[PDB]
Amino acid sequence: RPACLLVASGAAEGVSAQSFLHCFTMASTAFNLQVATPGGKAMEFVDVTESNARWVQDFRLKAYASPAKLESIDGARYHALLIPSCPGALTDLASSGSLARILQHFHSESKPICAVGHGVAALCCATNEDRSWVFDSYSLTGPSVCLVVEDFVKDSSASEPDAVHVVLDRHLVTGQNASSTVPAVQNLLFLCG
Repeated sequence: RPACLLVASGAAEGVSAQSFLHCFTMASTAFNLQVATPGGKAMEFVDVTESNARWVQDFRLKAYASPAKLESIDGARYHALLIPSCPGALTDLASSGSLARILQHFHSESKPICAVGHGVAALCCATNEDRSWVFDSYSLTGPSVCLVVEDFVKDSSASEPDAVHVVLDRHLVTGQNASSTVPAVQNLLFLCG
């Protein structure tokens, strides 16, 4: 089993609960999984409901519910990176210089990156020295429905609001929205097979 880095938000209404549930359970079946967030701050679950409540009540009680400090992580230790749909991504992650260094590693070694829905915003942090995005020539999907970054969701793609829409370009896999979480990471799992 290889290792996979699951980065999420620590921010206020940060991470979508169903997206995360699928990322964690699905990726844990194939990887030694490691949750990481800025500052190591515990995640705040949006969209918690009667269907997933038991699971998150159990998750909060598990030893690895505590994230590692994203700033303290060596990107080289992991073969895959997975960002669930995280509404808080745009305060936490889309401005994280730590994530931009880990992403620059992953893109340089062409390692599998998977980002779903709002988590796709987290990819805007990866500015090269020339202030260009490292995912210049890449084609991606993500939410336009919802702000420090507006130009990169604009010019550097979208289908329908709640429909599963997943795009695989080389080694970058993007889900457009929370709904697309399950096929997205299955593509991730396909890349690592």
